[PDB]
Amino acid sequence: MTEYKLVVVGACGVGKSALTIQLIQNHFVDEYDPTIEDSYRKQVVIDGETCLLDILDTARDQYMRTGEGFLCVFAINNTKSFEDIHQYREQIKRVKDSDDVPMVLVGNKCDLAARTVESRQAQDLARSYGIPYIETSAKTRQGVEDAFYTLVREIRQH
Ligand SMILES: *CCC(=O)N1CCN(c2nc(=O)n(-c3c(C)ccnc3C(C)C)c3nc(-c4c(O)cccc4F)c(F)cc23)[C@@H](C)C1
Ligand SMILES: Nc1nc2c(ncn2[C@@H]2O[C@H](COP(=O)(O)OP(=O)(O)O)[C@@H](O)[C@H]2O)c(=O)[nH]1
Ligand SMILES: [Mg+2]
Repeated sequence: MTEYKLVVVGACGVGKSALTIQLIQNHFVDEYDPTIEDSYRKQVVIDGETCLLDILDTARDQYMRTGEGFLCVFAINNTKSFEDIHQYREQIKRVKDSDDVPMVLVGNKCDLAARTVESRQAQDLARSYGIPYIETSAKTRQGVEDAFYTLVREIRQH
C-alpha cells in the first residue's frame, strides 16, 4: 500500500483547513483555528490502488522537503488570494529547485455568489504553470475529492 505526501498551501482564509476536513470527515467546518498547522492521514483507494494520504494543512520544513505534491489554494471570492498564488508557487520552486513539481491549482468557495476571480482567469494561470485547475467547495464537497485525487494522479506522472 502506497503513501502520498501532500501539502496544502495558500493565503489565510481560503479554505485550506475546511478542504482538508471535508476530505477526511465529510463535514464542513464553519470556523477552524487559523493557527493550527498539522498533518492528517486518510486511507483511500484511487484507481484500484490502496493509498495512505499524508496531508499537511499549512497555517513544516520536513514536509516541504519530502512533500510530493502541492495544492495551491485560493478562494474565488478573494482576488488577493488568487494574486498571492504566484508567491506560493515561487516558494515551492525554491524549496524543490524545480518548476516541475506536482501541483494542482484549487479555486475554493465555489458555492458563493458573485465570484471575483473568473474560472477563465484561473485556467489561464494554471496553463501558464502547466498544471490542472479544479474548482471546489469545502461547504458542499463539490470537487474536493477531484482536487486531492487529481494531485495524486499528477504525482504519478512524475
Ligand atoms: C490564516 C493563516 C494561514 O493560513 N497562513 C498560511 C501560512 N502562511 C504563510 N505565510 C507566508 O508569508 N509564507 C511565505 C514565506 C514564509 C516566505 C515567502 N513567501 C511567503 C508567502 C507570501 C508565499 C508562507 N510560505 C509557505 C511556504 C514555504 O515557506 C515554503 C514552501 C511552500 C510554502 F507554501 C507556507 F506554507 C505558508 C506561508 C500565513 C499566511 C498563515
Ligand atoms: N462558503 C464557503 N465557505 C468556506 C469554504 N471553505 C472555507 N470556508 C470558510 O472560510 C473561512 C476560512 O476557512 P479556513 O479553512 O479556516 O481557511 P484557511 O485559513 O485556509 O485554513 C471559514 O469561515 C470557512 O468556514 C467554502 O468552500 N465555501
Ligand atoms: Mg487553516
